[PDB]
Amino acid sequence: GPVIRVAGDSTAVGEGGRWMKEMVEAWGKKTGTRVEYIDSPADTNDRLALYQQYWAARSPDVDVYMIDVIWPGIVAPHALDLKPYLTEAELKEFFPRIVQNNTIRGKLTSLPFFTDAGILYYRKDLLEKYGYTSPPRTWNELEQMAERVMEGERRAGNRDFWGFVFQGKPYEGLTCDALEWIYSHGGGRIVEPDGTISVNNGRAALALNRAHGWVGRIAPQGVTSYAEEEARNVWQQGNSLFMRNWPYAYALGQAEGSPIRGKFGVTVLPKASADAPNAATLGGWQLMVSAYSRYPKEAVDLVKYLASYEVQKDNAVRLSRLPTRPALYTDRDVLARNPWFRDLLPVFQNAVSRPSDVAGARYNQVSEAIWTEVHSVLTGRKKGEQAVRDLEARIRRILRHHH
Ligand SMILES: OC[C@H]1O[C@H](O[C@H]2O[C@H](CO)[C@@H](O)[C@H](O)[C@H]2O)[C@H](O)[C@@H](O)[C@@H]1O
Repeated sequence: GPVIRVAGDSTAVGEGGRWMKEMVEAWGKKTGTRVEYIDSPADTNDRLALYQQYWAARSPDVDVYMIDVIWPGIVAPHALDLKPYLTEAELKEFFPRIVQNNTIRGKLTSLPFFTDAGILYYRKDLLEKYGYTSPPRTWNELEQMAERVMEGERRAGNRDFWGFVFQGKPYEGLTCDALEWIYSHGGGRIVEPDGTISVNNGRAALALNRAHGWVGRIAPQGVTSYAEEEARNVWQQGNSLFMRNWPYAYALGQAEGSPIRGKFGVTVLPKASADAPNAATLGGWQLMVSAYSRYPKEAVDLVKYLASYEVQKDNAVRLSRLPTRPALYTDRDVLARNPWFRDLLPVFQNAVSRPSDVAGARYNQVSEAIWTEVHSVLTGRKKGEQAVRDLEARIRRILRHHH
């Protein structure tokens, strides 16, 4: 019978790829359908390029793809429209914001699978040790805490200890971290939903100069090559006071044999001042049936299974990844395992989006511009003022004649 082949998630990021393969195998066993899992590189932008090889070829060699929240406007031609396959009631069980994100010129490109938002991880044992009662609310506070805790932990002999780790590598994750910096300084959304390229302003420039000021000071010099897992591994070994990362890191830090098990909490990222907005960049992944799949019916069945209540529950309980079904946020088992899902639900709902809707199919080019200009500030090549002016000019060229 048919072999249903799935490309999604990566065995190089946490347990996501292993868990995904397990879920696809469970569907295959449940339905008596052969399945195969195709692995992917860690970074989302490398995955996009890989999957674009399949799509360009109209390849039938992958039936189901796990696609990033930023991709629908790029990948729509390659997606089977799912709208005819779901009832209005089925579709209402997901967050409407994500269903809307995944709908491009009427085509339901993909079902919401898990959402994501950037959050602050903090070592509560260390905050207590050094006389702090709450995590930092402002970036200045985060810097002051990091400097004091670092000074003490270095003096006590942990030469591997840093104050803050984050994603500073030149790739899509840096666009995520930088949106949070810029937005949390009142510097805007880089490209506004209306199309205005707003990034050339002094608040955005200050945000980027501040992040430069971390590098080699409270954050490792090598932070400029960190993606999610590099940051996580310094954190998880017990070598950072603070980390910016996504929800998946929580379950991994609580696992038996983690050096930091029981020693951390999570909160919203800091912001420049009390009247700036909170920033958490919206992430997450969706499930797309290939337009080139020879087995659309079977593939839609697998996608509905993966997106179901019990598979998303399993994702929440075991991998601390955020459901796209509001009903799961009231599930007693989800909440007992992850109480912080309730505490931060409003942060998740108010997550700020990257400019993928407004840039549409040109988003990847826009983002490459952003992460390269931001990276030039982190590396000390440019000051924030020059980088936001140069970025404005690049994005203007990229989006000229796009509506
Ligand atoms: O939360 C775990 C996921 O982390 C990655 O995806 C997030 O980070 C990306 C940038 O590096 C975003 O574009 C994406 O929207 C976020 O969800 C990783 O690519 C995923 O495989 C992980 O599941």
